[PDB]
Amino acid sequence: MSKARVYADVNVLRPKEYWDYEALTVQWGEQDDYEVVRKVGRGKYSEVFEGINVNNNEKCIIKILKPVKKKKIKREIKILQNLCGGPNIVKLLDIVRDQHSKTPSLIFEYVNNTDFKVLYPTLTDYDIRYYIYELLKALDYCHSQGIMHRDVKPHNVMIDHELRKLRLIDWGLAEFYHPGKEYNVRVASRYFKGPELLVDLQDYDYSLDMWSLGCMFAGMIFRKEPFFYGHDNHDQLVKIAKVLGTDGLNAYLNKYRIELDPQLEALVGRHSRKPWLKFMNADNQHLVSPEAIDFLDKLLRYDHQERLTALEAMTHPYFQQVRAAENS
Ligand SMILES: O=C1CCCCc2cnn3c(NC4CC4)nc(nc23)Nc2cccc(c2)N1
Repeated sequence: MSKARVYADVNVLRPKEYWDYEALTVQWGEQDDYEVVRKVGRGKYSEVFEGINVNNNEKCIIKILKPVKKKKIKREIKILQNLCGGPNIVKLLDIVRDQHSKTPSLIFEYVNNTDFKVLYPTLTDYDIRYYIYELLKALDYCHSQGIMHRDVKPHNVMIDHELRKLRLIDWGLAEFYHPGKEYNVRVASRYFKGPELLVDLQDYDYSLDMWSLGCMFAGMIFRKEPFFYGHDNHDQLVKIAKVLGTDGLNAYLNKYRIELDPQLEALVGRHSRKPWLKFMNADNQHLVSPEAIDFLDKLLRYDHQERLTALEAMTHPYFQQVRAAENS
């Protein structure tokens, strides 16, 4: 029986309307209010376009949804509404639908993002500390609001490097946290899935996002995108084991009385733990400070209960300069 070490009773103490997203009655706006300029992205659940609000002539992002169940769509919407206004949380501006097809679109604020594949390599030591701190503000906020993002990855972190503005986007996989509830482990993305998902531990919590965050952080400081380059879910777990070592994995599995599928156990095998410094090189040396390593190490732990919470992460000495600059 696992539960979150923080914010566990958030949804318990709030009115049922807050988390009972299926009781949501969607209020639709006018679909002609937003004109499509051009496609900018996509997902297996939608098509994303740069658009313009015909009212104020301001930019916006139009996320057109592919056939999706009523329940699933109400969840994303409710979550977006519950979080609207929080630190660095993407803003849902409108909700429209095509009358004939019933194709729904979610209208969001626009961010002049730069492909992380091109942006990250240019980020300075301080830039990394800065943006990660900004992302942390978003995570602690949603967690404090009883919500797990469940899909943290560079692709869901929009960044306008010029304005140094950051937004955590796409809450399509997010869920409300309820103590003891068993969730679907088919969430998050390849490379960023936490061990709990890879070993089928369903009663996970906000800590899942902290593993994803750690993967992101590791890729940034080590200049290796992605950090854990695995193919399928079994392989993804093996890639983690060859770094963190199988001892931690075994201890982890034992603590939660989890038994791996025979085939998987065979693939994982036996591996020793590889120090984080083994990943340092002339390409990333100017980023692998001991503080960076200490922070990373406290994020990438098999045991989700051992990981730093977002609140704790923000106070780590690694961010001391970012904070000092903010508290002034
Ligand atoms: O949930 C969403 C929509 C996010 C809207 C926020 C949002 C804000 N800017 N933005 C940008 N800016 C880039 C064009 C300059 N791209 C995407 N989303 C967004 N892309 C995108 C691509 C695939 C999926 C999603 C979003 N997912």
